[PDB]
Amino acid sequence: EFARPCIPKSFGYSSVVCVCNATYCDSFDPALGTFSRYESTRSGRRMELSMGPIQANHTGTGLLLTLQPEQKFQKVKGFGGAMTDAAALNILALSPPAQNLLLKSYFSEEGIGYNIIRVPMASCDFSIRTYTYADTPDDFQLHNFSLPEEDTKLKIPLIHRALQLAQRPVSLLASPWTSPTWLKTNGAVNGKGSLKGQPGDIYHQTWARYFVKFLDAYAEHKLQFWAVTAENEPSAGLLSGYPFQCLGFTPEHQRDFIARDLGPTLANSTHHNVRLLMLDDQRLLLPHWAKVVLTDPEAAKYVHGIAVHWYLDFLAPAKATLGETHRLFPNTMLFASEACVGSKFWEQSVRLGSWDRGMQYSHSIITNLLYHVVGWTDWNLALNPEGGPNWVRNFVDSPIIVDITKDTFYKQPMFYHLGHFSKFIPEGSQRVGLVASQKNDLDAVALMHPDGSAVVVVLNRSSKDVPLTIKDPAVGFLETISPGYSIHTYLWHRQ
Ligand SMILES: *[C@@H]1O[C@H](CO)[C@@H](O[C@@H]2O[C@H](CO)[C@@H](O[C@@H]3O[C@H](CO)[C@@H](O)[C@H](O)[C@@H]3O)[C@H](O)[C@H]2NC(C)=O)[C@H](O[C@@H]2O[C@@H](C)[C@@H](O)[C@@H](O)[C@@H]2O)[C@H]1NC(C)=O
Ligand SMILES: CCCCN1C[C@H](O)[C@@H](O)[C@H](O)[C@H]1CO
Repeated sequence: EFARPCIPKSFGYSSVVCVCNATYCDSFDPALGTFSRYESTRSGRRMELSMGPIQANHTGTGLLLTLQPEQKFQKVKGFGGAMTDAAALNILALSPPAQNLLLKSYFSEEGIGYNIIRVPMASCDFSIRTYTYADTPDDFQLHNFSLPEEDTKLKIPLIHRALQLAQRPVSLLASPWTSPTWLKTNGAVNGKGSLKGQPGDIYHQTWARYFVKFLDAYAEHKLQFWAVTAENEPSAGLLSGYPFQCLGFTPEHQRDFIARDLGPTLANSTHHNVRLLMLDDQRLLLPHWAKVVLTDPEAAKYVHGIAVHWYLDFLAPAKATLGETHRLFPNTMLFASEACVGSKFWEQSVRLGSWDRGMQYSHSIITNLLYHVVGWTDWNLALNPEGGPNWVRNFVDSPIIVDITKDTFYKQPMFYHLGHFSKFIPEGSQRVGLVASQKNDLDAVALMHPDGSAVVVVLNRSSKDVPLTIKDPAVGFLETISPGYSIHTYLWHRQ
């Protein structure tokens, strides 16, 4: 519609947030052989558009990044975030006009064109109430399964509004944290405990049927799922005292649950097209978890992909984990399903305007893309200034922070860093080769849109400006510069 600049505000951190309210939010409005550049900087530029010429020749010894359009890697599924109870409550705390600008920021082409929404199956830490959908004890046939108001009045109507705003088809992803407690060895939503008994038994068939019941219930409200994960962070339920909703699975337990219960139960339902993602956990668990599950032909036939979380990335070099998994199982897509900053005990939950947190998002996304990952999903879409609500006070940060007392929301550097990918990398884009002429400190990734046009994202996490050239053998050269602490997305038609 109308380009509207960022209203910047400092809270004493490395960069600014962009301030939006009931009546204002920043928003957005290429001939060959010109390119488009979108730039965001620590100094305060927010996805600003500029253009350049593509030259026929280049001479120099500076950094050159050469597109290898014939070297084809993964297709992109997409980008988005999570509609938790906390996110829904924060969004709905705004006046309806401000709610609409927040939703448009994320889901509109006038915003950043999210096409993924992760939906918890009942309560997680980012809930104010602890509940499942089948809390009546020993209800093995699930006669009393139902969605409560957290879904029917809060999450579902918000998801519908997001879908209405989006011009791209939106894919929903569901993940459970805990089963009903009466299905669990420890009889509690949290702590160390798994499903009682063994895969193939009444407890496991009931838990498998719960997934179908969830999907049935959402489909009654006219929402269809792209995928479900087999459990959020199954490793969590293996840990003594784990503080909030979880459900423990070893990789063998998960393998046999998928083979015997979950896979066949979904396959025999009207939801047989919904994809099943395994793991949904820290990538250090790869490739071991992939080997355990995927080398059993009975489990493998049901698994579409492997979902990863980013929290222990420091213990898990991408080559040894993502790269090795891809090498062994290249037909089982890798998908980043949850990330947030501010979650470590020593970290401040919310740092309004943190450029570092921004760069953390984009560095992870680029690294993921360079190691075959097909999409990347943020955690809570919005939180309050404390990084909540959260029933166990496990507060964290969010690209959007809602200030209820001011009917205001703040878009953080994380929002724009994610936007440098989500806005410009449609579903069906394919990552292609990009080689550097010399060692450098930049993170860079090249992809091709479904129509054959090019997209390159370049992140400079250093304080030093790096002039550089991008070579496309089809079109020519783009002479540019990557300022210290910047992120650029470059777009051009190749035909
Ligand atoms: C919602 O957010 C928008 C953008 O921040 C607010 O509109 C803007 O309000 C500013 C007032 O703080 C306007 O600026 C002033 O300009 C004069 C010169 O013409 C200066 O002398 C002065 O120092 C200010 O800088 C600003 O122009 C305005 N609009 C835009 C599009 O930038 C909005 O504030 C509300 O609306 C405006 C138009 C005024 O009526 C304000 O009094 C009013 O608070 C924010 N909404 C709310 C309710 O906070
Ligand atoms: C190892 C750190 C995991 C971080 N958590 C993952 C879990 O899925 C979410 O429910 C949490 O909110 C998140 C942050 O503590």
